[PDB]
Amino acid sequence: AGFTDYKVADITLAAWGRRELIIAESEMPALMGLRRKYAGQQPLKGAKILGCIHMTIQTGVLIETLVALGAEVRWSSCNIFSTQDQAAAAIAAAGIPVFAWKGETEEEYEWCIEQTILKDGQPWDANMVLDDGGDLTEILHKKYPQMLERIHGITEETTTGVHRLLDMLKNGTLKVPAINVNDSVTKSKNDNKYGCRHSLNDAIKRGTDHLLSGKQALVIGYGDVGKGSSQSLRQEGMIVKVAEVDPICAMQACMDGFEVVSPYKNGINDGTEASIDAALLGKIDLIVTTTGNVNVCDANMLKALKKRAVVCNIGHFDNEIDTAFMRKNWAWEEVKPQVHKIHRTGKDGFDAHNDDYLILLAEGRLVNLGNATGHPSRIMDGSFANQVLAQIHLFEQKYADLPAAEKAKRLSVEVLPKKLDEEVALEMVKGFGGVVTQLTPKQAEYIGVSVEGPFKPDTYRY
Amino acid sequence: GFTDYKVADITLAAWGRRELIIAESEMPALMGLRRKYAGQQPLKGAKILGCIHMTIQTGVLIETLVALGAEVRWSSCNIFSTQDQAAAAIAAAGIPVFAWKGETEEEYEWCIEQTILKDGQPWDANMVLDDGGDLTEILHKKYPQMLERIHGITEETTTGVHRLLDMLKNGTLKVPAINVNDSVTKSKNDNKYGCRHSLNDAIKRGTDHLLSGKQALVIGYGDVGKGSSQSLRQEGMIVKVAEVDPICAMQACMDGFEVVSPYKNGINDGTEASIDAALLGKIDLIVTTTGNVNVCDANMLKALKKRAVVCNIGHFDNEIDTAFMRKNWAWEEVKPQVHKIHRTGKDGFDAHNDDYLILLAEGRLVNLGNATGHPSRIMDGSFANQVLAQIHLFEQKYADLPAAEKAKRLSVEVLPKKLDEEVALEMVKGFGGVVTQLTPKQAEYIGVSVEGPFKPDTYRY
Amino acid sequence: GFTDYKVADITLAAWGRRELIIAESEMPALMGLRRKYAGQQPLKGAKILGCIHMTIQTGVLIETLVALGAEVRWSSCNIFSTQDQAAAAIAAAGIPVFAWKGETEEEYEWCIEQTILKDGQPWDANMVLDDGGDLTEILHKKYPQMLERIHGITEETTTGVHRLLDMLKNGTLKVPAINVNDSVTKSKNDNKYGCRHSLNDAIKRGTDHLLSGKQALVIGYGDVGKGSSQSLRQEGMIVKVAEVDPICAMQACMDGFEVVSPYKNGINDGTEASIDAALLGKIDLIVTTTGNVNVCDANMLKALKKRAVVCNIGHFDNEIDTAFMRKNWAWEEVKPQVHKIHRTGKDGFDAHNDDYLILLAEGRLVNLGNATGHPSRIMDGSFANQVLAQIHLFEQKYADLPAAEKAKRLSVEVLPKKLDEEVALEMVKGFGGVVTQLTPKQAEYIGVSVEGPFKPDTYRY
Amino acid sequence: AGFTDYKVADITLAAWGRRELIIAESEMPALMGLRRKYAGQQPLKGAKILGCIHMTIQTGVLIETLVALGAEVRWSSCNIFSTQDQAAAAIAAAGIPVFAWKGETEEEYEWCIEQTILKDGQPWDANMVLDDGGDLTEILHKKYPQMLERIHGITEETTTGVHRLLDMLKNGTLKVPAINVNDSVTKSKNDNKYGCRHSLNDAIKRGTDHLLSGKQALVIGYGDVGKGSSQSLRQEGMIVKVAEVDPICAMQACMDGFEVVSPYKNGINDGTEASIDAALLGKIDLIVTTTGNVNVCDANMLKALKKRAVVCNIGHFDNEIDTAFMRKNWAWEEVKPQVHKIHRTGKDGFDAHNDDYLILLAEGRLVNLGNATGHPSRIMDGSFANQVLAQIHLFEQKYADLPAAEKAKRLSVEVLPKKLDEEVALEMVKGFGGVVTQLTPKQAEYIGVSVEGPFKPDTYRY
Ligand SMILES: NC(=O)c1ccc[n+]([C@@H]2O[C@H](COP(=O)([O-])OP(=O)(O)OC[C@H]3O[C@@H](n4cnc5c(N)ncnc54)[C@H](O)[C@@H]3O)[C@@H](O)[C@H]2O)c1
Ligand SMILES: NC(=O)c1ccc[n+]([C@@H]2O[C@H](COP(=O)([O-])OP(=O)(O)OC[C@H]3O[C@@H](n4cnc5c(N)ncnc54)[C@H](O)[C@@H]3O)[C@@H](O)[C@H]2O)c1
Ligand SMILES: NC(=O)c1ccc[n+]([C@@H]2O[C@H](COP(=O)([O-])OP(=O)(O)OC[C@H]3O[C@@H](n4cnc5c(N)ncnc54)[C@H](O)[C@@H]3O)[C@@H](O)[C@H]2O)c1
Ligand SMILES: NC(=O)c1ccc[n+]([C@@H]2O[C@H](COP(=O)([O-])OP(=O)(O)OC[C@H]3O[C@@H](n4cnc5c(N)ncnc54)[C@H](O)[C@@H]3O)[C@@H](O)[C@H]2O)c1
Ligand SMILES: Nc1ncnc2[nH]cnc12
Ligand SMILES: Nc1ncnc2[nH]cnc12
Ligand SMILES: [K+]
Ligand SMILES: [K+]
Ligand SMILES: [K+]
Ligand SMILES: [K+]
Repeated sequence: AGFTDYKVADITLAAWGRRELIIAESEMPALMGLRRKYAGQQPLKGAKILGCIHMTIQTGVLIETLVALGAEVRWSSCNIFSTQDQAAAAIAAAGIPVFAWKGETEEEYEWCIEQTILKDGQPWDANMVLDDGGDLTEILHKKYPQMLERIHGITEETTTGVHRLLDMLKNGTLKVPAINVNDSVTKSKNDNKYGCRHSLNDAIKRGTDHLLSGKQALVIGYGDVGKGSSQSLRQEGMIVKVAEVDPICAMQACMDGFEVVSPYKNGINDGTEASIDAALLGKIDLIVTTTGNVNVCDANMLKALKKRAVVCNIGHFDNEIDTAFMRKNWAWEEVKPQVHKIHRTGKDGFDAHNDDYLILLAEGRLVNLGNATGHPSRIMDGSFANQVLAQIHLFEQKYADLPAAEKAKRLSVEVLPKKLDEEVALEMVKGFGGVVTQLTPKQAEYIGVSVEGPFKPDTYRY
Repeated sequence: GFTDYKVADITLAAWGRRELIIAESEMPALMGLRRKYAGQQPLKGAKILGCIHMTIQTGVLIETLVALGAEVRWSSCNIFSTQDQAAAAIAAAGIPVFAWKGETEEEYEWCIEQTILKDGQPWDANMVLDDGGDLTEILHKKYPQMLERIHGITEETTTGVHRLLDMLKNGTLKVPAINVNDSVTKSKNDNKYGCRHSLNDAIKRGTDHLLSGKQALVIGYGDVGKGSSQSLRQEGMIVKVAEVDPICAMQACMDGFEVVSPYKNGINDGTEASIDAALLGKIDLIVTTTGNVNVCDANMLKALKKRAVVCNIGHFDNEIDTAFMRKNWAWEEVKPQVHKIHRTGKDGFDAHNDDYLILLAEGRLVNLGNATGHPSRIMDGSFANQVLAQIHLFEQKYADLPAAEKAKRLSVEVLPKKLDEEVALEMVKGFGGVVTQLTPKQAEYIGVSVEGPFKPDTYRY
Repeated sequence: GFTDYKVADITLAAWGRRELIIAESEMPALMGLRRKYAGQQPLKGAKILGCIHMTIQTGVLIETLVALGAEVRWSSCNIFSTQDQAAAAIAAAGIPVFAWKGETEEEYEWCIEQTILKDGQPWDANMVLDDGGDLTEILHKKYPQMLERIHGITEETTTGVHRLLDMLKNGTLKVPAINVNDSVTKSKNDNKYGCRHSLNDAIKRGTDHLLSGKQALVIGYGDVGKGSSQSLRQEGMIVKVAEVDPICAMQACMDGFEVVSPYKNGINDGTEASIDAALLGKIDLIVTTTGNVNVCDANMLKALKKRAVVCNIGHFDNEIDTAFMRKNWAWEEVKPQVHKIHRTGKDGFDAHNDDYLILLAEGRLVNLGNATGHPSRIMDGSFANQVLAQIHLFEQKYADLPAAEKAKRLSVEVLPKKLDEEVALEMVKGFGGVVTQLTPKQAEYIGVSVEGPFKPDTYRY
Repeated sequence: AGFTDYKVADITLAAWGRRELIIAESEMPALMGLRRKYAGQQPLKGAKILGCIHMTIQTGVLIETLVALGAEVRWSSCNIFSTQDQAAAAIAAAGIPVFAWKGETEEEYEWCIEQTILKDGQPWDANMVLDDGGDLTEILHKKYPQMLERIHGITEETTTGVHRLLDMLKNGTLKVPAINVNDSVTKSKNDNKYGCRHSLNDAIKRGTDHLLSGKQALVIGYGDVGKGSSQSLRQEGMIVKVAEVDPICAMQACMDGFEVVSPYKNGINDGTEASIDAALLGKIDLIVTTTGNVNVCDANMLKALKKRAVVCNIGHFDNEIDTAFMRKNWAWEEVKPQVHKIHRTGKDGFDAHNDDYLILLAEGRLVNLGNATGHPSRIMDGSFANQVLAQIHLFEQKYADLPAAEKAKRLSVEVLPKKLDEEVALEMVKGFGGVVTQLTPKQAEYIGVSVEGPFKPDTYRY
């Protein structure tokens, strides 16, 4: 009834959005179980959550779970290209403040985050933070420190965001306790790997409709994202090569059946054209960055690529690829939104029939969300169940109400306990129809565990 | 006139040496350590009791320890795992070894006894290398005095580590130990990729069965279960996975496996009634990978599809209720380590009976029992970790510390990540892989040294 | 001012031409044909009625036929397969095209008639390019006189080749045809690898469902069933395969699939009691690939697990008994070409009902309906064969022969192996593959020319 | 006892052989189905079959199906290394003439074939021939042409053997009709492909116990054996490159996710050291030949292979590899039977620790049979049910008794009808517990087939 506290691309997409949310709910049994077990207890009664994460249909089920458990929220997306407009619209239509649309400008992105922080032109009395990448965390610490005084914690979604949180902690600049949601196994070894397995080839097909089978790929990185990216491409029949700086991850790539190569002769990146292994890069049809590092597909690499190669990044930020070099030197031709040919013939214009171009997806931004719809609902079930648990926990601990001395002892970056990790997994497994075996008392004795778990020591790597 | 050994057949030594020479080219991390430290002789003074599968790969581990100055006395940690030509080759070089493929339990206990006793008295051992904890166990139970001279234990495998931790918890562990299993260049290399290579290998050698198109059930989805499922799936088996750990079960689903229990609703009540007879009646092959007890029990064995293959790839045979099969069913030996278990009864059997199971390696570790275990280039990582672990604890000299300092170091520890990385680098180079070096700006960006380590200790890979 | 066409949106031409220029770089066999033949204008005088999915790939084919001298009038062979930016680009180049995504059945037949009729009279067509046999059928039945001027038909797909042979068998085929489907660079490329690429693509775009860990049932294991099963298995689906052909079933077993039937003992007696309700109740996704009628029937649909996805990738939508569902169940459009079918009845539905199926593309070709069909680099094979077949038959001038000579020329044939190999060579070079040339001695050894053909006509690849 | 008409390695191996035959019977339901359906009618009564094919456990079941149908046989192996000594022994212990053992010499090999052809010094009154590779066919036509007057047919198992029959037919030198067993679908596209998938990596593991994952393989040829060989290595995690002279098979390898390469620069094999791709071959850890052609792993390739590469051939004849060159120039070190280190440092002796060697399996003979046991029972079931049906047909046609005018009409090389092919596959499928669906009349009518089949036109490629 006269709700206006939102900004989306097209409110008339709400019904489409509601139809997809009702479907996603059937794909997210851990989340919906959290709704059922906790709705009547309202464990988030009083929570006022600032949320900054891809405004997908999946995020929308996360949002309505938080709201169903009593929280108020104000929401923005953490990438300019990751929002699904029908999901944004549906969340707005439900009366939840949201500021998000696919294809924002950098200025619009920053404006959207401020709309969650500011209500009626002043700071919202927020007390919780949910983040994916650290951008909202950053603007709170740098621009609105007084707001953190009233905030109980941050539940942080992804690898890069966690890295920034730990840097602040080691520098004494983190102001509130955080939960590392990324490092739950039902997140990092679910979302980060299998999710990219599902969505990377999906995004490339939608952007280019390129045949992948029999073509040559180079994946930069073999962490969780690189593992699943490599799989996404190999299961399509690509000849996949992997680069790494970490010899352990490189060992895994070898054992998984990949050839480990470096873009630089002898792996030495001295900044010269001559250090590029030009013979290797001239063979590559597709390069994907997965590192969370800076400039791992650099300007010389881009100069050396096979004509018409595809270039994309599935790490969290776009600075994995020297796209700025490309804007400075090469003419860009939009094929369609989030697909650009970059003509290496020069800056001022281009020949429509030039064969010396590259195809860049989503302008170097996260490609699975930029050119497709990111991870599927049933994978995001695990990540977003971890989020809800982390919110309940930090909100219950009321860090913001401690004396300065208790705050000091209490400031930390923690992970969810294994028992909760295990319980999230059980619901995911049940979602597939899987049937977990129950230990007998003698067996639980024999391996020194409780029949209900945990089943592994905290040191276990899975 | 060297006689301080017992093997099946010394004339196999030349064959074993030829195979040892090949393995050294397949093991760059291990050989790199042999070359790096031979000059220092960092194990000079060490007297290592070793108990681990006497394979060609173990032979390269053994000669490395010796090249770094150690004395050793060796046995196998399993009655079926020895490669007789590896055993022979070692003995022929004057290294005390007591091992043959096909031992009895009584012979197995004697072989360990021979490493412990020298000329009828306890050898002045000061180090232990163990796979599974059997040698750790006999020392603590029958020769506790010897542990006063021992500086530590380097334990190879999951089951062994678990056993060390239980002693630690209970206050019964007498010397410190390194958990070699949990290096990433071991657990996520040996335990997974090793079983991927060697499980289907062993099934083919024992039965020469086609695997494609048939139904498998793998009990467990830890590192050995993940690897074992892949061994079968890549051959075209339709693989189902059983697990008690929901996180591991979640991985199995995501990896494209159906997760099932042998019991209805996953609840074992010890009766035939709780068996999923319909599930088990369709299973062509069952593989135990758990390190737990009785995970292929008697009722399961009664319900299995006629002519199913039964085997275990965890450390100990009690994963399968073979005792029950020995009590009630007649065993027909096909060839060594391959038995038909005729479910028609105890006294005798019909040569053409169709109601049998096939048991590989009488339920012992099947990859070692029916083939040669892991390939040299995988063991390379495990055994380089072992050497580094031996060098560490030998240099600590725990047995010479005063009590209060002993109390500080009485623990089960893992190798530092820097070392784990260094082993991995040598392995990657073995494949011709090329690792990229970080630039100074890039290393500053992700907060690591250009030289590593590259991940926090929490990282799971 | 060119007005002889009808498309969804002519202002999409520029986007279509960008995608056409990209797709030319993905189609070396086809663009090679422009180069070898555009100087000789072998299709000069050709007037081709073309009816095939109006995609970016069809656009490149279309423009290649024109570059070699042909006039064309074009429609699509499916109501949902058109890409509108392609139709727009072709229109804007001055080529008669009648096609948009989401036509009705009435509009579909209208669109075909606008190719046949020009200024309200029969076009003076002399060639046919068809995919599925719909254009062919309307000529023989409604405009038989136009065939007296037509030299031949080049038919794209398995279903249409079957219809042609039905006519050749009955003596009702009026002009000769090339069976383009049965080129190896077509059937074993397009039918198989095209569906591998494009089936999971279309399901992702339709539903965004995770496929890993879910249960699929693929009906059929011909070339489309092979590709589709791989499309799902490589995503981590647990795939079951149904077949009526024991040879194709044997391949599915050997490929690592469990072969099952929707019916007990495989006997479809038309009753609910014949349905394997346990199997169907576990299936998360069902895919029809047979080219047969009603292989996903009403009782299977009643028995499917709640929220199962239902789709067909065979040429014609009668593979699925959608008429049953239209008669008995309420349909909720999720978005275009995605429908929840609420099995609670016909009189409306509950928005939060859980007993529904999801139908893609209303049972029409799902890869073209919910994505974009095969990728350019695969269609390259198919469409090089099409172009070559057009030259073959046009240079043959069958319509100018006397009846007694027509009789001897009236057939359904495939391209000679040599052309098949030439297309394949160009496809291989597109990947950067390097074919090895035989030595004269080697060629003599195996009994072939150094230039090929390399296999006897009986060879199955 | 009393019966002495055989020569095997060790007769005491008979009991172990019998045990493996009994197992194999349960793995071969088509063969044992044939045995049950026809033992009563005795369709092979009076047949006298010269058999020449790898004396494995699988061949033993085949031999005993024929005997069970009324035939007498006299048997040798078609390869010097392929016999299973316990199978040979079990067969001779059953009272069946067999002349076969693992590790024959060339002189001994032809002696064994001769011992099947002669009984008591005079030619045996044979009247049927079962061959694998055409060697038996070749000795009969060259050296005992009179015996062919009494012989009703040849049933030929393999591609090389079929090629040789067609060339004799074209030349007018083939004296009796033949059935091409290789080209049943339940043979070619089962045995030739899936058989090698099972048995290639099997043989390499038994010979060397080498890790295959992460290493570089080069497969020469991508026919049925090539397709199966490549899959055998790739499923182990090898990085596999494929070479081919047929562009259609090369197109399949690309789409199958393989890089297609040639050992020669630009594919051009002109016999020069300069034509070799030294860079490529210096990266190859394993080369497998699958072609049925001659010298496809030649001297210069052997010179250029990466130190310690493994070299093996899975084609029928060992001349795919230039082993004669290696015998002439390099020193062979036997690791164990059928495993040789070939020291490229010279011919006269070697350094025991030389690093510059190749590993040659089975001395270049069929590696799956030389170093392991060839195909598994359940695959050979398809090949060998075809063989039995083929024998029944040609023995019943009584070609050798027909008038000359009818001989000329029936002198051909034929394949089995598709209906029998389908019936073989049905038994196979059933052996896996697969359930084949029955068409309804309406459906049968709609695709124009009978409900009983055949279900495909003869042009169908599967
Ligand atoms: N798009 C998505 O849906 C999604 C999902 C999860 C995470 N992510 C993001 O992806 C990135 C990687 O995440 P992760 O979980 O895989 O982290 P990770 O630490 O597990 O792996 C990144 C890897 O990159 C390697 N690397 C770093 N610099 C390199 C260089 N110069 N060359 C080659 N390799 C190099 C590191 O050794 C490391 O193994 C992060 O930005 C994370 O936030 C994206
Ligand atoms: N054969 C070999 O070469 C080899 C190599 C390494 C380790 N191992 C042995 O294999 C065993 C497993 O080792 P791991 O490293 O995989 O250990 P792990 O802890 O990683 O895996 C064991 C798994 O079994 C599961 N499990 C336990 N009881 C179960 C039950 N009743 N039903 C189903 N699943 C059950 C656990 O949840 C766990 O995931 C140990 O005995 C280990 O020492 C053998
Ligand atoms: N969508 C696409 O892009 C595309 C591409 C090529 C062909 N097609 C179409 O797909 C269909 C199949 O083509 P194909 O080349 O694979 O034909 P095919 O003859 O190779 O295979 C069809 C298979 O279905 C099996 N089958 C028939 N009735 C069955 C039943 N009731 N139950 C189970 N299995 C049954 C047959 O035994 C046969 O093996 C045809 O309509 C063809 O025109 C579609
Ligand atoms: N070891 C086994 O168990 C087994 C089983 C079946 C057949 N075979 C034998 O293996 C061989 C191959 O049989 P197949 O059925 O695959 O035959 P095939 O005709 O289908 O395949 C052989 C392939 O080799 C290719 N080729 C020829 N010369 C080449 C060259 N110089 N470089 C690269 N590729 C080249 C051909 O193009 C062809 O595709 C024959 O000798 C056959 O009898 C062995
Ligand atoms: N679909 C999705 N929704 C939210 N965050 C995501 N991160 C990756 N995929 C995502
Ligand atoms: N096991 C086997 N027996 C007979 N012939 C074969 N050809 C390939 N493998 C074989
Ligand atoms: K999604
Ligand atoms: K080994
Ligand atoms: K397309
Ligand atoms: K065999």
